[PDB]
Formats: sequence, structure tokens, C-alpha cells
Amino acid sequence: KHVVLCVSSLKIDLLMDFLNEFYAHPRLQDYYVVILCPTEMDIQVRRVLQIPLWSQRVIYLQGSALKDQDLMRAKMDNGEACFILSSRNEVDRTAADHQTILRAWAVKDFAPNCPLYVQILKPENKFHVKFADHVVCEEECKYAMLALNCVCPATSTLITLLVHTSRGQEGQESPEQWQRMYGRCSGNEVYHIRMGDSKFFMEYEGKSFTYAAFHAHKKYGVCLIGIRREENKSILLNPGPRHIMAASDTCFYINITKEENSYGFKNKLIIVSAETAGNGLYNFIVPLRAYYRSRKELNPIVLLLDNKPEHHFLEAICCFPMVYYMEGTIDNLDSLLQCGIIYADNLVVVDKESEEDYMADAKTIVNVQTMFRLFPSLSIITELTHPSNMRFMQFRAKDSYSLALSKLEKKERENGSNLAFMFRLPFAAGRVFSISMLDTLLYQSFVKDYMITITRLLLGLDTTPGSGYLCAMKITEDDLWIRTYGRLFQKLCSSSAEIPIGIYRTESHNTLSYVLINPPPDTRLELNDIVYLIRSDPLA
Repeated sequence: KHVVLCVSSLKIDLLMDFLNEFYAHPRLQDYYVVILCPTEMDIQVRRVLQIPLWSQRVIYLQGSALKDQDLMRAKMDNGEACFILSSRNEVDRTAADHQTILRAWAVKDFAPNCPLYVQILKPENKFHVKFADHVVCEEECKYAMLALNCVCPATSTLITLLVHTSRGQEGQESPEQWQRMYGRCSGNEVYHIRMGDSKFFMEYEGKSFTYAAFHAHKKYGVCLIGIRREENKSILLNPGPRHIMAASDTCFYINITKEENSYGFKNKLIIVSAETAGNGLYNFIVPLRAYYRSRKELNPIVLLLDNKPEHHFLEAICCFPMVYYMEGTIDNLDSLLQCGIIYADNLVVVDKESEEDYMADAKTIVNVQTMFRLFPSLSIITELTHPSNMRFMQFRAKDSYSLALSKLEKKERENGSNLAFMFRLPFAAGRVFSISMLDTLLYQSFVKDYMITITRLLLGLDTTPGSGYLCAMKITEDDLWIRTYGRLFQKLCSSSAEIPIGIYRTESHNTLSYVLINPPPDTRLELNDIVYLIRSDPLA
């Protein structure tokens, strides 16, 4: 029962969250977790192997992936799972790639049976391991998520909390009202039922895709997403109202628990900064002006980099309408003013710098913070690495909520630790997001094969012809013709084909924020609020 994991440089982080994440599964816990690394253990991490619980469930060994001897040493053939991982923080982005993909070969070579899981930084290199079971592609998803953050707010936090397992352990703390409800719906998760019948499957065999998600909210509060035909094993998002269900067809759905167990311009502008251009941003821009998107509401976008745009970028981006070049980092008031940050709306920054660990995320925290104070009417987004530092973001001399959050997060991390990082103000605002937070996706994938593919289709990225786009709709005074969320759901999908998932809320102390995923459909709605719906009409 030996599980394999390989990495170039371990750190408390990657390990920890893996571990804490990995044994979160009741089903598969007992395994020997195998660690392969060239360099010695640090004085910190080597301390977490000595703890009474993780001692004999974690095997650590010194060695590489290339030599055949040390592969033997791990008992690969016997081993039930093989994981390769990439270091995040490094001097060279382009080299790390080589390291990984290489490892992939050697492992595949050695034992071409076992599943194979791996991370890849640059999109360009995706092409090389297409042969592997499952592959998580960093940049494409990074830029994608953050990109969709410019249509609806807090795109990020939504997805993250989806892919994180919890019991609703965190909703019972009863400090307040919102948070009570906020955390409650955290444990919320996506699940797999297809086969036979169960509490939810039979209800409608013969009616459409739509009528299913209606009366699923009535009995249980489950809301399905998409049906894989048994034919091509292609996944669909929100099949149109024309599609039908069978007795054997795939149901993907969300619930809190598994079914079995219970030059001047016009519109708002957006400004992006990054270290270097790459095949990365080509995909940043895809979702912005797509097909489904209108030519009225487009958001012309300005690119601000440190280094001059490279040649390929030019041939790559000249297709689209509406973008330009401006240069300089985010330091100078002036470098930002030339662009019209004032006229503009949302701020996008993705940066980094090549001793202590969490620290290396500093260079950005700072540049940003200033902006919080320069423009109180302004909204911004950000990317760190270490999912510890989050709350260190937008902080005020005196806040009762913002400071009193500390005690609440500790009070979670001490009972049991999965998500310590939810409650924090800016995080739930979507103003914050991080890299290794989606990394969880990979670990969890081992138990769920529909977990990765589902994601891309949500964003942008992969479209097999039947599919749908994730869109949002503000709530206003004529929608208040509707009382609540359930009364909404049933008058919503009786006109067009759209399914809701979560919601969004705001109160005062500018102002605060929320995301509630699949709330019981009894819950009310204010004036300023937002909901995440899926709309498919590319194809009739």
C-alpha cells in the first residue's frame, strides 16, 4: 500500500497541506507515503516527521528520479500511486519544467502501468506530457481564474472552497450571523453519482436536464451540473434544455455531503502587471473577449510589464481588438497615471522575486498596500504563494471584525486543520488568491477523475462543442419581485437555461464581502448581491 511522491525541494508548506489533505479521506488513509528528494531534510520539516502520528505513515528516503536504483528502493511496481511535483519558488521558471517532464519519462519507463500525476509551470510545455494520466497546468489556470475575476467578483474563492473537503465543521462557532452561515457552506463540495438509482437519481428519468435541478432543491438541496453521455465520455456543463436523462447517464452535482451518506477611451479599463510575457497571457485574454461575450461591454486591457514585450507575443495578440503597451512596474505614481488607473476599474498584478520562506512574497504585498489607501473607491486583485500570509493584506489601524478574526482562525486551526484560511476578510472578498491552493486539486484528483477536467470547462480553456459559459448577474430592485433563492431558482430556469450555484453579499464597517456555495434554497436576498450561473447557447 505504498504511495509515491517526488519533489526537488521540500518545504513545510507543500508537504503539510498535502498530508493534512491526503488523510482527510476516510477511505484511503492507510498508506505508506514515500518521499524522494536529492537534498537533505531541513531542520524544520525534519521535525514534522518526528511527531507521534505521522511517524510510521510517512517514509522518507534520499535520492533522485533518474537513477533506476532509488526508484527500486521505493517499490514502484508494488506502489499504488505515483506523484511528481514541481518546486514553486525558483530562480529559473523555464528550467524547473525540464526537471519535471524528465522525471515523468523515467517513472513512466520504469513502470508503465501505475497512474501518473504531475505539475507543469509553462503552458508551452504542456504538449510534452500528454500521455500521462493527469496533469495540472499552472499558468493557464492562474491567468484564467484571475482573468474571469474581471466579469464576476471572487471567482477564485468559489472554486478553491469547492475543491476543499470539509464537514461544515467551521459553521458552528456562532460568533456572528453571516460567518455562521459563511463557514457552514464551506464544507460544500462536488460529487459523483451516475449509476443505478439513489435518493436523487430516479426522481426524473424521462424529463429534461432542467426539471431535475428544480425539485432537487425541494427535497434535498442538491443541484446537478452536467451529464457525460456513456458514448465518448465527454463532460458537459449545463446541457441545454433539449438534453434528456436516462437511468444510466452521469450526474454531477454539488452538495454538502455525498448522496450515499445522508489616446482616450470609453468603458472601464483594466490594467495588468507581470514580470515577463509568455504563452501565459495569450490565455489570460481568451475569456475576456470570447465568442459568447458581446461587443458592447468589452473591457479594453492595458499591458504593463517590466521587460519589453517579446517578439512572439506580438504575432500572438495582434488578432484581438483592444489592448496596448505601456511599460514600468507598479511603483511610480506616474507610470500608473499615464495609463489612466483613475478612468480604469479593476487592478491586476502577478509578480514575484527570485533565507526565510514566506518572506519572498513581500515585494508585492507592499507595492499593493499603498493603493488601498490611495483609492478607497478602488478594487484590486493579487497573487502570493504561501497560504498563510493571506490576511496580512488589507489591514487597518483599527477594525473590530478584521482583528477579531485572528482568534476565530486560531480556534479553527486547533480543533482540526483543513482550511484555516477561509474566514479572513480579504480572502472571502476575492481580492486575494494563491497558487498552491489549487494544488490540492491534484492530490484530491487521485480519488476523483472528474475533478480536474470539470474545472477548465468552468473557466474558459477547454471547449468540446456541447458546453457552457460561467456568467454572473447582479441583483437589483425588479429581481426583488423574488423573495428568496429557491423562489428565484424556479422562476429563473423556466425562461432561459441557467443554473445557480452560489451568491455574493455586502455589509458595512469601503465595505465587506461574502460567498455562499449552494445555499439552502430558503435564503433571502438584498439589493446589491451577485450569483454564479452557467449559460450554454453556442449550439442548437
